Amino acid sequence: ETLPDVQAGSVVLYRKFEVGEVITVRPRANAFDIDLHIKPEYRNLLTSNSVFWAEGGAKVQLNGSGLTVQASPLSRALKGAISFDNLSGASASQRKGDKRILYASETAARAVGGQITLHAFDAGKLAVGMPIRYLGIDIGQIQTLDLITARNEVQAKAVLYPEYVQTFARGGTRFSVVTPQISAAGVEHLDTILQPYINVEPGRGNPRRDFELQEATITDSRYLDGLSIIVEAPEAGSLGIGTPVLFRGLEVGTVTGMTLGTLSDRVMIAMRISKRYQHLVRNNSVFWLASGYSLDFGLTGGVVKTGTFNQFIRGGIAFATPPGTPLAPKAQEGKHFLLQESEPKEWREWGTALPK
Amino acid sequence: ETLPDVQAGSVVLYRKFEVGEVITVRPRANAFDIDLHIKPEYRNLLTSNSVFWAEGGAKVQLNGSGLTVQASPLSRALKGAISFDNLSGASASQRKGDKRILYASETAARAVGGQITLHAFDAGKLAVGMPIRYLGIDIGQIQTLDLITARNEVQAKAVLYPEYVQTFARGGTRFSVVTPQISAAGVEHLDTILQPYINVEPGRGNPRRDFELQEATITDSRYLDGLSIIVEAPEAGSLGIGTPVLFRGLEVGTVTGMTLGTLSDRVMIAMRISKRYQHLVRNNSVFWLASGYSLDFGLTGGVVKTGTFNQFIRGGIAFATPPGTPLAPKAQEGKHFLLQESEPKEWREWGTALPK
Repeated sequence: ETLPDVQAGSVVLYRKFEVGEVITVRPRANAFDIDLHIKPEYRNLLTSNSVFWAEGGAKVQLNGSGLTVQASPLSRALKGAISFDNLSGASASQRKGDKRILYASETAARAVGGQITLHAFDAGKLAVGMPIRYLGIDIGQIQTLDLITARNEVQAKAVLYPEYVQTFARGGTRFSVVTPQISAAGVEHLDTILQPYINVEPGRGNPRRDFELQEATITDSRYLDGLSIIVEAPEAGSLGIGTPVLFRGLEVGTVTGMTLGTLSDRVMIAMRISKRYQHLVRNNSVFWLASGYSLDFGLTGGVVKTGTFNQFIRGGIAFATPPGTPLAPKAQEGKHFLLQESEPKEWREWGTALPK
Repeated sequence: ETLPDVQAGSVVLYRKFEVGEVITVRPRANAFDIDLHIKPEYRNLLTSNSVFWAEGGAKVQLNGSGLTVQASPLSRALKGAISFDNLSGASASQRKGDKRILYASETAARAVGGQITLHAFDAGKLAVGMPIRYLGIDIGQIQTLDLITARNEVQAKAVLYPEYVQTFARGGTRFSVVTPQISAAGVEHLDTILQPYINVEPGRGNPRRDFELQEATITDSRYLDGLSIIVEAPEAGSLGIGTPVLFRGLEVGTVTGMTLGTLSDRVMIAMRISKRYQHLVRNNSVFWLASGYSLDFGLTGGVVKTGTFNQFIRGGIAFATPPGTPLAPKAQEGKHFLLQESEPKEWREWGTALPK
């Protein structure tokens, strides 16, 4: 479409190496038509599964301390060169269209694989080429942004790399941008100042390939494997996605999502517990809201407790098991509990033996 | 008017490609008169709907890590080149004036379409070329700033791109700049340090094409579709534009705007509720102000509640429905409520069944 590369005479690069030549371009109102020369001993090195991308001029990277000027053929200093490479799923890009298309960047040429669609309410955080990362490892890429004024949403069409398209895009998959959070409590992400991405949490179900972009998503997958109990509450309060679930002050679980009931009288809370602490949850385990700072008072004297709480940052649900000489069976995968509106007075003196 | 491009001999660019030549300029006290050569096989590539823009010298971009020097004809290294392109609505720019005008930048040449006018009280945040963005997608552009000392206001004349001029500019449309907000509560926008823009919320009505620039505007359009009830209060308090409206602690609506009554005894609050939670609002639904931190005290002992509230950030109006064995009908599009001055004591024990 628009490349400042060359009129004629730049070099065809392959894995950043100079073999080939661009011999003819012609401008058009929409898109160039570009003719390349490669050597006859050399035509085996490209096949159907090959993508082409172009760059122009001296690209001085700023990465860390280095400022690397392009050790370039003087062709590229005057007229920007074109690179190419073979890859796995480049056949589907050639099945559409009459011939190959010369992409404007390296990462735009890598965008092959299964193509999903995100329905975001706001594209203020999105960009073309913004990576989709699972556990910090890049699995996908946004390749376009479209505004629809009829349905008030931005449809971002993304691709997933061919290894991950079967494992993801299964429905119940959460997509969310990660924004830098700089507060008085502390900085959470600071790379996302300069390079934002999309965190993704997989799901299990039918291959929908039609998604919406959420607000928050659990970062670590260490709580993905264990049971997913549902906890009923009269109100939400300070509960949110990512709020820790605690046993005796240690973090054993997190709140995955929050929604109302099927009849709107209670807010049910979806939380997951780790595999190591999966056995702590019993059929009789009272839950209560340990949120924020609770300080006491008396008529003859008062004492307070302040503990720089993560509960003050995100109000954590705590639990314990009442003592019984027969132990109740383990809680099932889907089990409904209700909160105690106050902390039980005697759970510090319970000491209920939960083995293994 | 003022371009450092060339005396004679730079190249005419088309989609960043070198076909053509600038053969004659003459200086004048106001504006240059520039004569261009293009090839006779090539004159089909430009028509009436064509805009011209010029740039001068090596433009090293700083975007991210890259510092791309212009892979340029050595003409441009000495004498800056001129580019052009065809587009949709360039006819109206040629209907005015005797001939085409050579713009000083690429984005200034793209400023075509319907021309609105903003009446801002302060141009400290505005600039020429500042984009107007709906849902983060660019729809418009400011092209000039004028100070009037008679009417104490700055008239900024903006353009809207021809796809969006019919959907916007309909009256009841909110324009607002978005400024970076860096506080102890957290950072809200940080791109707008370096690149500010104007958020826009559309409206429905007559094509006014005469606007004023507001202070705050709802960012997301996820609350644009549902009903818009009006809620009456004795005072404003901590209520503002963007304050969430909550059902059982989950956010179901936002306050759109605030104004006084037709006779000044009460402040009425315009709020919109989502489509999913539209059915929760009934004809008997008490509203109360859940703003900030309310802690209790007693003669024999006191207990406090602190919950890192967004209500402390923006004081959210909460609601619930009293129980009745017949359910009242749904609230209409325009319905007037009044706040309860205190929280009802028994809404936690209500549990009013609201189906679907």
